[PDB]
Amino acid sequence: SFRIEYDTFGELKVPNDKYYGAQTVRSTMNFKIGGVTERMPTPVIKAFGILKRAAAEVNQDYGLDPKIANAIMKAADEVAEGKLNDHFPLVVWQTGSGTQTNMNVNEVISNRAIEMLGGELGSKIPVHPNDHVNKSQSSNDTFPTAMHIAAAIEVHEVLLPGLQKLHDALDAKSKEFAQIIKIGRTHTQDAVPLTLGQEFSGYVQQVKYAMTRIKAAMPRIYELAAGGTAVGTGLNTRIGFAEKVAAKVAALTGLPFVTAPNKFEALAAHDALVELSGAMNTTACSLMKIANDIRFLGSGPRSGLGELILPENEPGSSIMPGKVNPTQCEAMTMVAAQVMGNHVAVTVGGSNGHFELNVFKPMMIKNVLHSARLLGDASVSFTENCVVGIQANTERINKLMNESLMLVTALNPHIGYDKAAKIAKTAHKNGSTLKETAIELGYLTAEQFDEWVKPKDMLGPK
Repeated sequence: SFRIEYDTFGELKVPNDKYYGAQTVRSTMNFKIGGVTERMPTPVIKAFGILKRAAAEVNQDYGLDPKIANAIMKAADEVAEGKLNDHFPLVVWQTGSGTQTNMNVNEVISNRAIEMLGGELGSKIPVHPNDHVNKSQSSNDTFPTAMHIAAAIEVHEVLLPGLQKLHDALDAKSKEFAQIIKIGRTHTQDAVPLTLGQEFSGYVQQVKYAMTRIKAAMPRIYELAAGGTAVGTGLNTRIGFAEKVAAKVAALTGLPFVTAPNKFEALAAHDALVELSGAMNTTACSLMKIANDIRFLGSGPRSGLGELILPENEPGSSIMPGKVNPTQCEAMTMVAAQVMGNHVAVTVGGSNGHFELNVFKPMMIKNVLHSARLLGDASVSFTENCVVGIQANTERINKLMNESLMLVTALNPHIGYDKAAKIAKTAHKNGSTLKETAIELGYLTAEQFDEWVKPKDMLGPK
């Protein structure tokens, strides 16, 4: 149930049902770090299929046999569509250039193309992993290209649409809560009123600005290293390959990829990934604040803040009515913490390039893709399983507005500062309301209190 292949170090058993070859088996033997959960992220694998599909078509310009190119293109399409994920067993913790994964991409695409052509698996005929599938490319400029394709597609498909959905649901709730006045909190102390809508509109703005920040990190991610070859000069590739492969990847993906203007900058560093991680890191801070607020605003039922009633998506206890754990807030704030740690990992790698090549590439793109997927998915989950079903506990909020000591300043132009203060002090001492106290002190009538103390008039400048 295995075939025998060879590398210059010896013979290796390759399972008959696997499209990878000797280079990949050897790689598995030498990089056993962390297990299966540490396998190279699927979006990197798919991005490699896109790049190899692109290169094969372009290389027809540079002597690649059209019949061989087309089988390569078809096989690379299968990789890009996620039909061959089981033929990539290598972990992130390999070489820092991601060379093993490039070799394994080349082998899988070679062997599947060979199969399509009716050839023998493991024979390198008629499709050679290096000479055909890796034609005009280098170990050093392929993985970086795969990283950026992967990141851009993830931001485009997962991260940004997730945040947009969250934005829209937060905005919708903002409008729904536009007339519900509650007591502000500063330093967590009671403070002057604001609407739930105003408070939520802050969250909306943060998510809005988060999307702008992420978008602003994308132009440098669209720059591709393909064509720099070994050290940046483009030695051993062809004139035109850099520009054509970028345009081809752009046509296949519909994203505006271009070749990096400076290939030395593109190979020796991944500052673009650091900046993209940076924008996600800010996004995590916004989302930590939005989810934690909502967590606390939904606390109760009676020893908390109790402003919000959160959807209950999973069974509680009938003898515990009103008690609902803010589960999605917890998922979201945990993601937020992860992103911040991922950002430090990304940063340490990005800072440690040496001369012509940064060799921390797999760990950098892992952490960027991890953060982008978590943020996107959590946004969608948080939206659908919490935000959209949020209701205001208007009964409890109205009660707490009436029990507040904050509104007492509304009395000042009518009874003066000292009578207003004495009302607040006495209410504070007796555990009664401003109105009850103000009446008992004979300072005003109930009818006067209602006319003079209007929360709706305490929501803006004059």
